[PDB]
Amino acid sequence: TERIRNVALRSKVCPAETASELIKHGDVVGTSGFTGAGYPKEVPKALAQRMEAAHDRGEKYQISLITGASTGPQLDGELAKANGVYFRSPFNTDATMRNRINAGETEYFDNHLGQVAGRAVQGNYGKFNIALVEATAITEDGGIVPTSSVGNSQTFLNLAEKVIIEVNEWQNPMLEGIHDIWDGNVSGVPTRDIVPIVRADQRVGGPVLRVNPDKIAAIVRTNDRDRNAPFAAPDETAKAIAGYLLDFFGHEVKQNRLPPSLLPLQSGVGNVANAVLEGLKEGPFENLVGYSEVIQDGMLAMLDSGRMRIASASSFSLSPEAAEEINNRMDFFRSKIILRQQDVSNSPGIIRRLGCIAMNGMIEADIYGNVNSTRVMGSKMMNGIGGSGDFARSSYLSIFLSPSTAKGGKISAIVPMAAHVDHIMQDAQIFVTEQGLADLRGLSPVQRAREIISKCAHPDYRPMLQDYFDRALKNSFGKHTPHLLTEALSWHQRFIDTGTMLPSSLEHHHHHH
Amino acid sequence: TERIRNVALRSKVCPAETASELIKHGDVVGTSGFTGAGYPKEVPKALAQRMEAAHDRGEKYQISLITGASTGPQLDGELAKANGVYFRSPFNTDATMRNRINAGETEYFDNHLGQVAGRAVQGNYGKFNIALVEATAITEDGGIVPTSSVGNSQTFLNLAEKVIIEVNEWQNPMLEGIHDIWDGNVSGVPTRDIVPIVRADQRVGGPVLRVNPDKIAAIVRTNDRDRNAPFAAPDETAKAIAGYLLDFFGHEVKQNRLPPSLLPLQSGVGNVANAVLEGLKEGPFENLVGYSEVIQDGMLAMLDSGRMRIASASSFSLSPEAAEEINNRMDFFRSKIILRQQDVSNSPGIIRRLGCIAMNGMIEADIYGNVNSTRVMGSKMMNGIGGSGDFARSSYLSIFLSPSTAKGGKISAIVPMAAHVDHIMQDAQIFVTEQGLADLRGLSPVQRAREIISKCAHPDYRPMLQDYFDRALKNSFGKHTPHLLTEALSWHQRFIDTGTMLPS
Ligand SMILES: [Cl-]
Ligand SMILES: [Cl-]
Ligand SMILES: [Cl-]
Ligand SMILES: [Cl-]
Repeated sequence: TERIRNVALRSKVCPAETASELIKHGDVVGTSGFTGAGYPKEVPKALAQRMEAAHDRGEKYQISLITGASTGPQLDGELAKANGVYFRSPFNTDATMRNRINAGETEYFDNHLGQVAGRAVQGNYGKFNIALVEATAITEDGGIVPTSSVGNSQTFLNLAEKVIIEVNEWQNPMLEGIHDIWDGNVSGVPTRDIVPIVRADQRVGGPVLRVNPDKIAAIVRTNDRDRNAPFAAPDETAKAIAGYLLDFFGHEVKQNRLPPSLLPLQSGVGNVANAVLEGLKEGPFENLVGYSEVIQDGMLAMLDSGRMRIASASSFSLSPEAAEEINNRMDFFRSKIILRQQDVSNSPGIIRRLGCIAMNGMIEADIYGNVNSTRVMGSKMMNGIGGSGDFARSSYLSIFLSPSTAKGGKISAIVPMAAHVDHIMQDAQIFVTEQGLADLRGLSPVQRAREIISKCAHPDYRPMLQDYFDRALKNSFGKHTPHLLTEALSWHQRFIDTGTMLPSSLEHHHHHH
Repeated sequence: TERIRNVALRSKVCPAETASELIKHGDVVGTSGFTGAGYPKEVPKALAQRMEAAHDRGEKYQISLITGASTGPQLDGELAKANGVYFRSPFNTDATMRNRINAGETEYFDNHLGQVAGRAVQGNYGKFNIALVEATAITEDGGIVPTSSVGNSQTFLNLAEKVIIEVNEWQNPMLEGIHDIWDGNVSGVPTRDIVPIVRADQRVGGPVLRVNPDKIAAIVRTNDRDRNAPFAAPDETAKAIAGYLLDFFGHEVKQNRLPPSLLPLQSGVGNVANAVLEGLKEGPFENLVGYSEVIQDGMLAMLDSGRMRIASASSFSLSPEAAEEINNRMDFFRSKIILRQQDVSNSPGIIRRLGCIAMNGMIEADIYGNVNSTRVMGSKMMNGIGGSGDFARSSYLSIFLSPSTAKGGKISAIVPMAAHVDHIMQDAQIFVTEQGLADLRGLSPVQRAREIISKCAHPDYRPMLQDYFDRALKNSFGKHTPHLLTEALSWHQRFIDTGTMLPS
């Protein structure tokens, strides 16, 4: 059946190559795309080819690329291969784009996801020349039905001088109705509207993105798949982490500090999250609710069983198998899922009101429970802060989960001092590794260190951590948050120099004695 | 006139010593008090005396002390002298207590001020045994009229098993009516209520704290003074900082990025804030609105001149001179000021909705614009994060302001790497020192560094910072946020070793 139900707009249909010509060197381009879902695909591929051709002739051709969050090979990948992006925000997971960022070839700033729309409207990224948005369909009155994510698309459509729509027949038609797009002032000029969400299953808007049809310069018919990353199977480390967390939830319930239905749940993606979702499926809890950035594989089963009653997100983050499950049963799942603008899914006011439980990953934390989510050795970007700050700070409970080591034991995830900080002590209450769980509620920094070192640190590193702390307590400038500035970042430099944080027995180390 | 207007509650009046005996070793005690205003005074003194005697006899006697924010010598001071506090939260500025904290003798955690109530209700500090709250009066129906701050007092009254009220005759009776206490669920069990505030001047509650009178175990008649802010005027450094900020506001308005009346304003206390407020009083922006934590001298002056229409806060921080002024004209100022619960003044949902402009101080920032608000050399507590994070992250514009150096030039306020981080890059858009203003909007870390180093750093330190950055760009593990880990914290260590960040 016809996906473009507004007859007039059919006249704007053209090839991807032609559409890409609308995008000029220097342009600021806002696109759909969040957790590898719903980003434009064919126009960026064509743009990349033309960029490379220009470069080969000594002609400059680069854009500023602002997204919802991560995209995929067709967008971040192709443009990065072409060296076609001078600035990128707010969140990337493509390896080639990451390499451009870490080489300084692409300037990058990872804004809190829930804040991106507001900062865009304030003009922080400049004037938007293009909005490039993937659609499932265009309605009779010209509404744009998003695909597998909402992200920042409404904001980009509002701001952009010209609009290009990719109508993707790969995307299931029955996605129409799953989205909730509000015309309220969430990220516009103050005073903003109250975002009146008081339950995770509440709809406040309608099913379509709105745009003046006169701004639509091109529509491209496509048929291409999202990036449905392979299911990250939980390993025994992930299962141990989930076990400690689930035991903790169980205890909170028995102490009446959580209801038996817990509270609305947010989790980052990865095998730890997968392990947690598997544990919840088998746990004693009931009537669970998701209020998160993403819909993950493990939710589909819980929505199917009835263990989870509703899941709110801005995007899908599904494996190929889960994507197939939801496509064959979209009629059912559409009734169980709400996809929102990311400035709503990640709204601090709503997150706090609902009392979300935030569960996020990390690169490392220091002994005082400051968390690095982004910068390896302090300087090399991984993905970005994403919505981890939106959720950590606003949550009823902020939980960080990670293996206690990385790189086959050569890195400790618990260090004397984080090489970069994304989440301060005040934004992290519970830490979980395969070694155990640290409950830091109501503790001073020194008390936090005692819990993190004892419960979370790996046996290969705990004595080294204890030694640093003990000597810091004796010698630190102040004793409120003891540090030895001469060696605080020395484990990181040891890794840089030698490829491991484990000390050689060929030199003196205080913990060896 | 009689301050205890509920006739029956008069029967609960007793001496401070007797009231202090209600407080036991190990107790969690929640008190009034914020920015040196409205904390209990006489019961803590009596408690401290008894604690010292107990200790001398070999008896343990310590409490957990949870407040709104800072208190004064009668509370933090006396209890610290007595070594009587095992845990303290969320914000202290008393020197004796600070010394206890920095010696490891009192455990301390500086929670975001707007979150303290919610964390207390969740049980993070444990069961509240006592609420000790200063009052201006008790009304005929048993309402508790707060004094010079609201803070967390309503939450502590809700939570505590037993309540002690200090009714202080020193406090102006005309304070009654200035407070706005909401009966809704801001910091209680989820799902919380929507707070219907959509304008800074909107009152949504009543003038009194509510408490079950059966929980009132003692009422103590007191007569003692709050602390005052300094009178001292801002110097040329603070004035230069204010100048850059005011010029910035002007340009924003001209570019239609701010309304002619700006947006609701928040500022921390200090010389720089005073300079900004003084600048605003004689400035071109009319019909200003304050939505802040505190009412300070300059804030008062603008309400007077009409340049500011209304000021919302949780507390007062006034010089003796300004206190005299407001106390002589309370009827007027009462109509211009709203004192709210700190979980409302500091609510991120409200702050973002209103689009506040946040203006905060700092100990230091690094070249990438991460800000340390709290910990000198990374380990020695100054005051605490306070509400700076509540506001910085939620604000329409987050601005940080500071002299570019301290200790007669021996410390640089701009460093290669902050020794402790309270505000991440994402939470700081604008930096101002007496050297100039760095606008970091839309910039990558390397771009941020160029601006901070060139605009904000003192000339004595700028070449050193540029040298660090240039060498980091060449030799850093990654180039997205270049660092040299061997020397990132070396300026701090140099200060520790030699008393200055300047090389020999
Ligand atoms: Cl809201
Ligand atoms: Cl806490
Ligand atoms: Cl609200
Ligand atoms: Cl920005």
